[PDB]
Amino acid sequence: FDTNIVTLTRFVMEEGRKARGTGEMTQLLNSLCTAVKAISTAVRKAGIAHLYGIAGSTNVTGDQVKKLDVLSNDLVINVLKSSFATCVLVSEEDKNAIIVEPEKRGKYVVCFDPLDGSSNIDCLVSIGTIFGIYRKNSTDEPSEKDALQPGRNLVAAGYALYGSATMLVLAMVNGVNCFMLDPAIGEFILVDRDVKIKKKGSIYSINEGYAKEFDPAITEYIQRKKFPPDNSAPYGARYVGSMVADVHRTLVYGGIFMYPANKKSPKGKLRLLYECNPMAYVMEKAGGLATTGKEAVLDIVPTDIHQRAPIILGSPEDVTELLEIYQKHAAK
Amino acid sequence: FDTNIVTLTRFVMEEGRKARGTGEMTQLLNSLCTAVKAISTAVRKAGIAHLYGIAGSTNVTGDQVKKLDVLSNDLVINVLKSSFATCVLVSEEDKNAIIVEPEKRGKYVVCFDPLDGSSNIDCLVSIGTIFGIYRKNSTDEPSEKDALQPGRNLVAAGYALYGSATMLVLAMVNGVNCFMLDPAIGEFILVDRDVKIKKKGSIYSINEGYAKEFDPAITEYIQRKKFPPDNSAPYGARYVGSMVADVHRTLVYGGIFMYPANKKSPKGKLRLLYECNPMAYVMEKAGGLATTGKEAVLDIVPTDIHQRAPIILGSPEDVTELLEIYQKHAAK
Amino acid sequence: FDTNIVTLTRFVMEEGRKARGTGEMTQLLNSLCTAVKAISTAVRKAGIAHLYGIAGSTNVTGDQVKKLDVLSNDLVINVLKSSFATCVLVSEEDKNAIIVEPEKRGKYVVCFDPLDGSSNIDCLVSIGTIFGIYRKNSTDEPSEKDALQPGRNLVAAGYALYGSATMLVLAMVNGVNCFMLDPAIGEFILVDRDVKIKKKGSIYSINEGYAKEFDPAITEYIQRKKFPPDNSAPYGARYVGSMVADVHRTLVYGGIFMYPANKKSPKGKLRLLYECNPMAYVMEKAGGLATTGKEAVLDIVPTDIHQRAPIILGSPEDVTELLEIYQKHAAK
Amino acid sequence: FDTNIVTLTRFVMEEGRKARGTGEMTQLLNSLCTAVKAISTAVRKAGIAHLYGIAGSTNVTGDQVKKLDVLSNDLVINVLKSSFATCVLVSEEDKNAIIVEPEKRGKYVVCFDPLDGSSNIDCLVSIGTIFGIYRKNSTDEPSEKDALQPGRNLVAAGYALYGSATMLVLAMVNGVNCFMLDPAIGEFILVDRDVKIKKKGSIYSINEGYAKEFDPAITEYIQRKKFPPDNSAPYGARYVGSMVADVHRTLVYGGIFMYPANKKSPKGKLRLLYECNPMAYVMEKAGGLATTGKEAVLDIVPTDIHQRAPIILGSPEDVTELLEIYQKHAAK
Ligand SMILES: O=P(O)(O)OC[C@H]1O[C@@](O)(CO)[C@@H](O)[C@@H]1O
Ligand SMILES: O=P(O)(O)OC[C@H]1O[C@@](O)(CO)[C@@H](O)[C@@H]1O
Ligand SMILES: O=P(O)(O)OC[C@H]1O[C@@](O)(CO)[C@@H](O)[C@@H]1O
Ligand SMILES: O=P(O)(O)OC[C@H]1O[C@@](O)(CO)[C@@H](O)[C@@H]1O
Ligand SMILES: O=P(O)(O)OC[C@H]1O[C@](O)(CO)[C@@H](O)[C@@H]1O
Ligand SMILES: O=P(O)(O)OC[C@H]1O[C@](O)(CO)[C@@H](O)[C@@H]1O
Ligand SMILES: O=P(O)(O)OC[C@H]1O[C@](O)(CO)[C@@H](O)[C@@H]1O
Ligand SMILES: O=P(O)(O)OC[C@H]1O[C@](O)(CO)[C@@H](O)[C@@H]1O
Ligand SMILES: [Zn+2]
Ligand SMILES: [Zn+2]
Ligand SMILES: [Zn+2]
Ligand SMILES: [Zn+2]
Ligand SMILES: [Zn+2]
Ligand SMILES: [Zn+2]
Ligand SMILES: [Zn+2]
Ligand SMILES: [Zn+2]
Ligand SMILES: [Zn+2]
Ligand SMILES: [Zn+2]
Ligand SMILES: [Zn+2]
Ligand SMILES: [Zn+2]
Repeated sequence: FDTNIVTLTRFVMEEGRKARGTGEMTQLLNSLCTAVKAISTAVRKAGIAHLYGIAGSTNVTGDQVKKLDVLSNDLVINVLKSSFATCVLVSEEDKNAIIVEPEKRGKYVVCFDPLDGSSNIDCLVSIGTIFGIYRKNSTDEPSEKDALQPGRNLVAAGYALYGSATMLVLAMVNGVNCFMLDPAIGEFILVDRDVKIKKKGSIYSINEGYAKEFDPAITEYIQRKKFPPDNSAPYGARYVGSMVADVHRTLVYGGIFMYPANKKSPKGKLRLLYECNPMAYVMEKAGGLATTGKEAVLDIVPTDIHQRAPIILGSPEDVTELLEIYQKHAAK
Repeated sequence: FDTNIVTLTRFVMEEGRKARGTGEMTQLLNSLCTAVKAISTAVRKAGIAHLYGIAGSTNVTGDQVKKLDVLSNDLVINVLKSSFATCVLVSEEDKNAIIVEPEKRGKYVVCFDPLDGSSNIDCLVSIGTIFGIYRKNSTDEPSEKDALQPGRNLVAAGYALYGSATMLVLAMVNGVNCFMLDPAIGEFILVDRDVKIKKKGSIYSINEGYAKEFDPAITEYIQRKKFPPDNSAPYGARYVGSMVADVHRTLVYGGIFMYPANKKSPKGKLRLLYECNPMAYVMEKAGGLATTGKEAVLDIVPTDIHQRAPIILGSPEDVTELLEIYQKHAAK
Repeated sequence: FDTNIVTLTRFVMEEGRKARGTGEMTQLLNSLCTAVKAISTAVRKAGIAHLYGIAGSTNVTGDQVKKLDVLSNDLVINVLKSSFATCVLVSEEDKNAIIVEPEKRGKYVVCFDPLDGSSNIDCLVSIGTIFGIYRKNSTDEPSEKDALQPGRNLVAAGYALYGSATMLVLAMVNGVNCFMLDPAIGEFILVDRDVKIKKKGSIYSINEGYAKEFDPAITEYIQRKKFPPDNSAPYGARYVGSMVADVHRTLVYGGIFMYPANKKSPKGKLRLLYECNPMAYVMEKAGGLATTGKEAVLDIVPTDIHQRAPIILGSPEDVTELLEIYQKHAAK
Repeated sequence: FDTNIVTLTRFVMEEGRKARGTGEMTQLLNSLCTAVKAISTAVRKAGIAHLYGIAGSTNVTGDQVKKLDVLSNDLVINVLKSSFATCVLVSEEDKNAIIVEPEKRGKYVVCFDPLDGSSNIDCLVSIGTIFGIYRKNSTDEPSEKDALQPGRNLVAAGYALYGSATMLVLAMVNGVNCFMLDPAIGEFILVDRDVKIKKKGSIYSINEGYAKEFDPAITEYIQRKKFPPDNSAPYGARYVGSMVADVHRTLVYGGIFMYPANKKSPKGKLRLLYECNPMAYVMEKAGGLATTGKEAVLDIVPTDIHQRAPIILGSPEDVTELLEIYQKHAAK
């Protein structure tokens, strides 16, 4: 049997032992883990519980809200508040930032996507929860501005993946580690230490249904993945449709994931605060790259908690190849 | 609480009540359900249990065997034998058919894929188990020939999907029904009755990495999905990479799934006995279509338990559109 | 991993293979197993689900009904009906016998106690479900009379024990076997084969709070267990308070369990149909004995589906010792 | 669904919010909760996992060690060390105190019984885990002496009960609260707030098999419980055999539990450090009493980490009644 179980709690406590912190990061992550287990359990039996379907509302980004978006959002909001580790919260499901009541205030600002992969819920395909954590910079009263920090300022970011197994991928200043949920004891156990992405992959991931709207650079790159100029084997294609799933595969298999800007969407579709930045952080800590095609995602200074951003991430050699193409097409 | 739980066992027993059978179909399905729950539990904690990785072997179709292929295969083989409902078994993982020992012989022939979606195991993307059940036709001693029946002879077929939730999709002569696994009591509960696929979808699913090998018909169809000649909205793209996941989404969302024959693979990649036929059966019972591009999958008389077959399935209007293109290109 | 799991279903199917039955016993037990798992799951989280407390009613035997009695009763009634294996049902919670509607009729009569150990529910002490199964003897329309058979006519009996682990103890014509519920896959797995009770134990079990009402024989026996006339070590005492728990310990540890008739209760407290008979059957098949103090429990021909009966059971040498005392005191 | 789950972690963090502690008590309890869930899961499937049986050793108190004692002991020892909240550990299973290595040292001393109720493991009757927590008093290097504190110095104590449901009963300076384990998400949820024991119960709990060794006071009290001098109804008897189970029932139902000193055991059987003191603390915080028959358990200054102590606890009026009897018999 276990007897010496290596949990996310222990792992996090241990590494930050000689950094003598306040300890609230641990409180924060422990809290998030509780909500993640609750979301997982609900998702695992969503049909029997009648949790599929719309809630009857639309969020600021214009998505039709689902029952599971509400359940997961409430779950995350409640546990984060109770953690005594947060002050400002940003969620895809909330029009404005949520200022934590004075009595339960902590030093962290948490941006999160309660349930990523909306279109894949009803078909039982992988979905998840994405988060990014910042330290409140200002001395002012906590406000929405505290969430308007560039991703390079993240102190922690990651995601929960409700796939064939539930995984919690956590990135911090020194690296990325994967923790898998043990359903029997409800604990996230370390399974992959210091994850590093391949320098070059052999899988490209993008929705080719938008081919008519793709810019010449994306068009050229895809054509190149199918018809290699050097006659190497063409890349395989994979597109689950849920950002969390496609990014996770990219992380452990290598390759590239793309949700670029197209002729109808100047800033792409994915949201910078709770989708792009967290994944960008994970990628960089794994030795990968994350760009919009013209600048590093983590360097963007946001002006809107719900603003969108194009994103191309994954193996450094793959991303760089596409950046070279963008630059080749760069028109003044 | 439940109190009146509608299980797969009850559901199956009830419908076939006034058909006064021997009752072994129920025994068969009950047995398969046990193995499916065992596979699901293992998959849900594969990382912690060290179940990821190769087993150190290659099957007849040339796939590198994984630890989970072995575990799932053994699990399925053992429960089916113990069911007293089978005589001949065909598995992707076994070179030859397995003849059930006389003492435990039943009247059914079961073709199955213990674990579908090999490439997606390590990245936690949806995987599953596929099966097709036939009644032994001959009076001869049970043999591999008993598995060489055309899919139109199936009396039952379906699949287990280990996705965000575990689902058991079962098709029989009168229709398709979905049952979701309730982790707490280990029972498959009815969640979707008499499932019917949309006449026309808006999602196409195929690995576009093989574009250089696609025949002109597949090439034309894809181009048509991206650039509609009538200026309707282009179809969205989705390709999880695991047959079971892509087919399931096709079933409940509508649209089309393709794994065609290409310039390097005359008969495509997917196996007819335990991949193509079962899914083809499910599709037809849901009012969908399943073709190779030139003939109906279910009408193919197999000559090899491991033979391959091209497959195009899903919404009738989508499949028909592609068939028209194939016929347009048909060269004598 | 498992791969060759030995379930109650398989075990039952296998032993009765060369007895060529209709197969409905298996259907019956499979059904009962589903309800047992549902009861277990509910019990395991009764506090969180607010399932503790009275329902607001009294049964024929005068017990105050609990929410869990209702939940478990409904669960058992529903699954048994759906099994197509029963015709008459007797439950501690139903005033009169339940005649199964014609369409779902089977040949079995099932007497059951949906939830045994009422006083121990709120304190989280072991509780269970007890059942006894008879074959309908008559040719008449099914009626309450069909349940009025002496326990020696049982073809199957046993109990579910919701203790530190959930166990299903099943006795049939050839012996007793224990099956433990595997929470992960929701299957009862064989753990103890052909259980036999010790010829003589060293534990006596009875509620000594009724000492003022005990007959001289019970009084003498207890005194003898505390002050052995031969100076052997006195028996240890154990009285959980739930029949199922005390009887189970008696079965695997040996010894004796008593709920005798006292000065205020001529027929004791425990009910013959769904408490005494099933346990008496289990005991005898394990090589134990079960008496009222004057006659064998299994030989009593009941006149009331809810009648009570004194019961003394366990190790043959222990029971016989007490019977000798009863006979020593026997007054004409 | 949940969405606002009230866990032991949250509950503990919240109450001690305005006490501005180091926060290690929370770390300690969180750690203990992980081990408790692991023990529970193992216990729930002990038979299938082959965890029943002896380990092949004897502890200082002379008990034959069981496989589950080892598993639970290792589990508790490992999590407590990893908590960074302890310095000295005392376990029924370890001859000497365990001094936590400098690097993982915390300010707490934890006395614990990894698995209580040894005799009841094989029969599936309720078992548990008992603990008592002290703050290191001295300034010296941590040593076994740090565990030799009187129970009145406890800052926290409680127990895990692996019964029909798993409960974590926690007592601290201001009171007792019960938390039930939710198997689905592996979280202890608050179910009973500020538990208080009845002033007078109607159940007595003791092993009457030792009647030949009982002192006159215990003898008189028992006789009085069976034959009330005022003709009130006699108390009911209950004796599960596992301290944790009997004490828990005493707490929520009221009444009295006894494991007195007898003619052959001057100090009774139960151990003061990890059995008597913790339960005594829980009882007092619930408004109950706990005595040896001559002095308060919590006032005893231990001289041996494994010393034994008689114990009588429960409803104040019941305990006081017995104390009066002891005093009536008090011989100089
Ligand atoms: O304990 P505190 O004060 O919350 O902060 C410490 C944390 O900072 C980091 O998130 C920085 O990446 C971790 O290294 C560490 O757990
Ligand atoms: O009970 P038997 O004899 O195994 O066969 C009956 C079965 O045939 C079918 O599979 C035909 O599609 C079901 O309708 C039914 O459960
Ligand atoms: O399959 P049927 O017809 O229901 O009856 C067979 C059963 O009878 C018994 O219950 C007799 O004790 C079992 O031996 C056996 O499973
Ligand atoms: O957080 P620290 O420093 O470990 O100590 C605080 C704790 O002391 C107590 O255990 C005292 O009973 C709790 O009130 C509280 O959680
Ligand atoms: O259907 P599309 O446009 O390809 O969008 C897929 C994206 O939608 C999202 O669900 C966000 O709305 C992401 O998880 C995912 O990558
Ligand atoms: O990588 P490819 O060639 O697109 O193959 C995907 C197919 O491989 C399989 O795993 C079969 O080997 C199917 O589940 C799936 O549809
Ligand atoms: O409290 P008493 O009278 O000892 O009764 C205990 C008996 O009560 C029952 O709950 C039946 O009502 C049995 O499970 C148990 O053996
Ligand atoms: O068998 P006995 O002597 O009554 O002992 C019971 C006691 O034994 C213990 O298991 C301790 O060894 C306690 O849990 C329990 O109360
Ligand atoms: Zn959305
Ligand atoms: Zn998202
Ligand atoms: Zn979202
Ligand atoms: Zn394969
Ligand atoms: Zn496959
Ligand atoms: Zn396969
Ligand atoms: Zn009752
Ligand atoms: Zn009962
Ligand atoms: Zn009852
Ligand atoms: Zn012990
Ligand atoms: Zn103990
Ligand atoms: Zn112990």
